[PDB]
Amino acid sequence: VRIRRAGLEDLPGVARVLVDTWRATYRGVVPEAFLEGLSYEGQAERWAQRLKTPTWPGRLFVAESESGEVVGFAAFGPDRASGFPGYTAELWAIYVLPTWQRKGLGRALFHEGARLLQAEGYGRMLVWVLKENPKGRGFYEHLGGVLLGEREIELGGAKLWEVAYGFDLGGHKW
Repeated sequence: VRIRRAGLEDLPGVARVLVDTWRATYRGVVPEAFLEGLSYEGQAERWAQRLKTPTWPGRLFVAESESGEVVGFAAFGPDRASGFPGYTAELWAIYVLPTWQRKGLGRALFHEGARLLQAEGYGRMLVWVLKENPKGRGFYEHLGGVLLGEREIELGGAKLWEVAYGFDLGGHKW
């Protein structure tokens, strides 16, 4: 496929990948009410307003099938509030459609977004992952992202623990 940045016309598609991949991944880990509480439209909105904001450093990428379907998705940007000095930007989200997993699209999406952040000259990057997600965690280790620490969060009222993986975005060659 082709990994590319995305505009507003991509959002709807990005939305389906988010919700569909969320539901198919966190079910049994995140309360069903939450997942069933996810929305295609509202989600599109979420990424909608943010795209339309000159002051927003966010960078969105999108995997595109030969058909032209948005199947992959990743968003990068300035570390929100991680709290790990040296780590300037973080990978906010990244999801590949279940039927498109184990195809490379995840590292594809990953590199593109890192290089961009690398080019824009960012120090280091970090991604917050869930622990009851040995799959995801496995991924970022295939990439080298070393462990920083954990964190208690809350989804659908559930208390989940996240874990961060740091990536030298500087001199490192991506």
